[PDB]
Amino acid sequence: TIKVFTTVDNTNLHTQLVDMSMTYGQQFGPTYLDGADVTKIKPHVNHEGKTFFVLPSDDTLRSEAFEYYHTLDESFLGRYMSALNHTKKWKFPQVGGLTSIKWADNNCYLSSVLLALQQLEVKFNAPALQEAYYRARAGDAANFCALILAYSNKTVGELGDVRETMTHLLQHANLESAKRVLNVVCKHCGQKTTTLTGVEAVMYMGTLSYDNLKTGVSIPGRDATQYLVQQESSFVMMSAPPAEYKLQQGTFLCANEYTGNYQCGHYTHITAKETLYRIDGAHLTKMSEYKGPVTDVFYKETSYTT
Repeated sequence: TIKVFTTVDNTNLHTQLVDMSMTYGQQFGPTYLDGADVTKIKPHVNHEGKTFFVLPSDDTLRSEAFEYYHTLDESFLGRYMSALNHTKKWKFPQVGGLTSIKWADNNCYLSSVLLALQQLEVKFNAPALQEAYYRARAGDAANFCALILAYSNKTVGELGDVRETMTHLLQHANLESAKRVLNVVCKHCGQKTTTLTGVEAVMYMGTLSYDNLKTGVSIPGRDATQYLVQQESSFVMMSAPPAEYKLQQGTFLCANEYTGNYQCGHYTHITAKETLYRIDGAHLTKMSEYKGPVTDVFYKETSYTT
């Protein structure tokens, strides 16, 4: 018999003295060693002292997994481990001063997600994401990418949408202080006011222009427009179907270009430092001008009132 450690939250290590006659599955249920499914393998002698990931089998483990991941999906833990076995073989090079992801398994949309996050003043509620994000910013992003796939209920190799991915992640970001309030104008609504809090206070679908939200957008049974009267957030994400759109330095924080069609496309990240950057995985292109099909644009924000 050997002494190992089981854990669900990478934080609390539960000492376990394991019988060498039963498999790991017999003793804790499905078990993992650095991503490897060790459920149906007898414990080797050199496995002593190592730590293994297990699913919550009791209520203390269920408490630790909930406080660490802020989820109750038990398939979450399973899917997280399954994704990790792939993402720890991805490459995370520094591109444009930021951590990118080398092309693999249709990861382009995930790369655009990771690049924009590194430039937004945002931090997560769930300790799992916040701790994995701190390592992602340092180039060790395998755990963070696997968590994103797990939180989004996506698998390695699946084509993705950047906006949908951000909406799932920002559910665990501290947007408690984010508030957006709009004045809707119809000819018989009086002065009607719409207030958004949370993920919907910093996200919008319809146009890539933050100025158009301040200028006035239309809303879908009769004619009605809507303009922003107050914004309180560290950033705003403007989204729209892929439209040809020019990006000017100093007028935006970052953006995603989407080439291709509705069925199959290619995401590409765009930023600006001394000049405009085009970050496509491990690839980088510098440019004085950009004009192309953009789906999401990020803007720096602090306080805005009309």
